[PDB]
Amino acid sequence: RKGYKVLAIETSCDDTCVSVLDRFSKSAAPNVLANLKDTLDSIDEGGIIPTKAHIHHQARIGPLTERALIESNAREGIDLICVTRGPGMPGSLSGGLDFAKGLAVAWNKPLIGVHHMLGHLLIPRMGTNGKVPQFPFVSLLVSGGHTTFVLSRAIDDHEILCDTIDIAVGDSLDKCGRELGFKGTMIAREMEKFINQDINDQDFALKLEMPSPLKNSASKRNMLSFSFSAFITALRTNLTKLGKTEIQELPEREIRSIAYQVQESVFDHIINKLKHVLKSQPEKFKNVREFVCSGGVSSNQRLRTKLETELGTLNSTSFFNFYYPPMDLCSDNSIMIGWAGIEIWESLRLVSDLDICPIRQWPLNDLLSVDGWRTDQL
Amino acid sequence: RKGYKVLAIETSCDDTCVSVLDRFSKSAAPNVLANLKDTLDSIDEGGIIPTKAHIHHQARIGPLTERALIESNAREGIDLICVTRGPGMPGSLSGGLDFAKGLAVAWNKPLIGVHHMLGHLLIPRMGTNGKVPQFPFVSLLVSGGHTTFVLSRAIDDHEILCDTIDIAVGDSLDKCGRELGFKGTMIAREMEKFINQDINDQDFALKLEMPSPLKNSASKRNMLSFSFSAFITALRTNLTKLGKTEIQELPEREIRSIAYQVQESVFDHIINKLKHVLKSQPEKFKNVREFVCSGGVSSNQRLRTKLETELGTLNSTSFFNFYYPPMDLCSDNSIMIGWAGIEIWESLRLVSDLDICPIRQWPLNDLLSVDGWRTDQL
RNA sequence: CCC
Ligand SMILES: Nc1ncnc2c1ncn2[C@@H]1O[C@H](COP(=O)(O)OP(=O)(O)OP(=O)(O)O)[C@@H](O)[C@H]1O
Ligand SMILES: Nc1ncnc2c1ncn2[C@@H]1O[C@H](COP(=O)(O)O)[C@@H](O)[C@H]1O
Ligand SMILES: Nc1ncnc2c1ncn2[C@@H]1O[C@H](COP(=O)(O)O)[C@@H](O)[C@H]1O
Ligand SMILES: [Zn+2]
Ligand SMILES: [Zn+2]
Repeated sequence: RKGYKVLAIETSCDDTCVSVLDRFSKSAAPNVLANLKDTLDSIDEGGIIPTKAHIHHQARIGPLTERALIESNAREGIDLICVTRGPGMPGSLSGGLDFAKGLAVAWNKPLIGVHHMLGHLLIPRMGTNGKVPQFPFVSLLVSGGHTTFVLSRAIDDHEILCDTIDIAVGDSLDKCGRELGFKGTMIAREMEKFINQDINDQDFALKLEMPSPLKNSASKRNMLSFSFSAFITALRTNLTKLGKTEIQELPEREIRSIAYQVQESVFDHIINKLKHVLKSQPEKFKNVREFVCSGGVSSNQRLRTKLETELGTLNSTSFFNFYYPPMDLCSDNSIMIGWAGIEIWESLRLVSDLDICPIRQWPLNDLLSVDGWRTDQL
Repeated sequence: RKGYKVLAIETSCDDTCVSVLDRFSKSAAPNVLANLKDTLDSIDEGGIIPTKAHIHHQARIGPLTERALIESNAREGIDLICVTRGPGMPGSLSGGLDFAKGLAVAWNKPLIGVHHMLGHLLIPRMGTNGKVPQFPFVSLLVSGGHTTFVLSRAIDDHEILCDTIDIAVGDSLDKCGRELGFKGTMIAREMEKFINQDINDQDFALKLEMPSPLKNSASKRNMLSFSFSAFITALRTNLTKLGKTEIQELPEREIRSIAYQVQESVFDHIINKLKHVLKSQPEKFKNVREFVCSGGVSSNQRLRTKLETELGTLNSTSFFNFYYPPMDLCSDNSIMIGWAGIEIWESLRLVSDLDICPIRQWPLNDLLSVDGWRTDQL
């Protein structure tokens, strides 16, 4: 008696995700037997057929777990089912959840309904079986669909510090990018490359005016907040001063200058609120030597540099160990959910009840405040 | 020789229903091992306030099927999953459907996504194992949720002859009962007793002015139609003309006397259109020698006999042998789903693909049009 | 609010 396998389902987002983990030693990272992600945008490019997310998951979760089980050769083998319970569109959630319930009942095996974000949080620990980073740590999630700063004290205890009020970073970046006629799968990945290439070049006379909501450095309300929806409007009007119309016949020298400044400012804003948080509550961060930057936009170098430079020498004699997962794990996927559930199962010895329905809005601090949880055995 | 068991799921109504069937022999009727129904009420008024039916289904399917699998003694025994694909609310539907698919992937067994009404039509064939009634036959579906007349030429070939354009006879005999001073599970069944207990003792001088959906003249739907939502009103307008709440404090002789007439005038309307359709389309019925009347309200004895007598009018295109299934089969349940699945699997050698999604509104004629179906090896 |  040693080793268990885990079937993990993620459906909070646009992409249906299924994975299988062989948790062969409680001493070692699990091995990934199967990792399937069938996206809403992957049936569109070579598709021109636009589907609705809850229907996408409904249609793809069956064949996907079927494929996964075959690839993994593990149908008669799963021990735990983990599944994203919230937060998200409760249609898209019920897709995965009600299905995951099917597996569990059919197999007579435990189900864990997991916090989407706890996945993002806990993923950079899978690599080392939860030795790095050790709690407490802080984690900046920066995806197309979240932008949040989170102190994590224990597995059963997490506090959101700073959080967006409008859209997420990647969204607004992608949006700015698309207004400059980028089209790609990841619009802002493309726009970094663009800036990267011809640096000592771009019209240094172009100095557009972008904001960075520093009011929280004066009129402080109730919680601290990121905010990105202001950027695309600020771009448009700066265009509407100097050639919005020129959209097209600007040089492949200038367009690469609107880019770097749009990026710089929006990364300035994050750094601004990050600064304003650590400054104001040194007590909480006293005890933490590690900083995670997971999510999509983790993989930006300009950001990574700013983070390492403009923070990790401001908390006095407590540099930060920055850890950046592979964006192999940073995008939504069902692996994080699997890992997160191994951590719950092992460390709390909790599972979910079969009556758990989805949770539209699920504050991370309410992780175990909600019903569903029961102790496993002892 | 070999037999097989079926797990069948019905999640289209308000009630969460699951069944296991032993299809032990292809020359016998199958037996039921397990049949449960978690009615929406039992987790509302005795819990908190009124709960949405999709969350009901989501909350109850899993515990419910676990139990049924325990009772049936067959968690490892199921060879086929039958579940209601449509028609209804896609949130309700998809609770059971997404779940059902989970069972199917985990046990690696076929799924059949079943049409609710196919359920009701076929169920009388269950007991005789497909011999009685023989195709063609017509069926009259009179539940709290349907009032519909149907010709059935083959498993895969059903044609709706007349259908309600508003509420169903049940919903209508219920509100009428509610207004006469009744409550309960079957508000209208009760109304039957009140007049039954003392069939003679009723003020034979209380004649009431109820209508019969006044449209034998001014309407251009290509198709014949029932309607009931007038009767509640007619009754009210009438109870004005000769004493409001009098009902509540009238003799045994009067509460009944009007109830008999309301119950008459509704059945009258039903026999009326039933007659229209038998008259309009004579040779549609050429070889029909069987009339099934099923659904909640089919248990009523004035109906049963109005049917028997008033389409013995002049026995013409056919002389009908009536069949009235029990109420434990007529009211929504998962057994009829399971049976429909048997029929489909065995006769048509068909199953559903795991990509099947709900269908909100599913024409019975389109039973096999829609996507999903796939041949075993006919 | 809600499939
Ligand atoms: N006005 C409408 N426009 C588009 N779809 C509609 C409309 N009214 C009803 N629908 C139907 O309802 C569903 C779409 O709406 P719904 O909000 O339930 O889906 P969604 O946008 O993907 O949300 P969620 O993912 O949270 O369930 C589909 O099943 C669709 O057929
Ligand atoms: N180098 C990069 N610069 C800017 N955005 C990026 C980069 N790499 C990835 N992204 C963004 O990452 C997001 C992916 O979100 P998710 O799939 O949730 O990680 C997309 O919106 C991308 O535009
Ligand atoms: N003996 C009866 N006479 C008239 N209506 C009935 C009788 N029994 C049950 N019903 C009705 O059955 C309906 C519910 O539909 P069903 O889904 O078939 O149970 C309710 O409207 C009841 O009032
Ligand atoms: Zn995410
Ligand atoms: Zn029904």
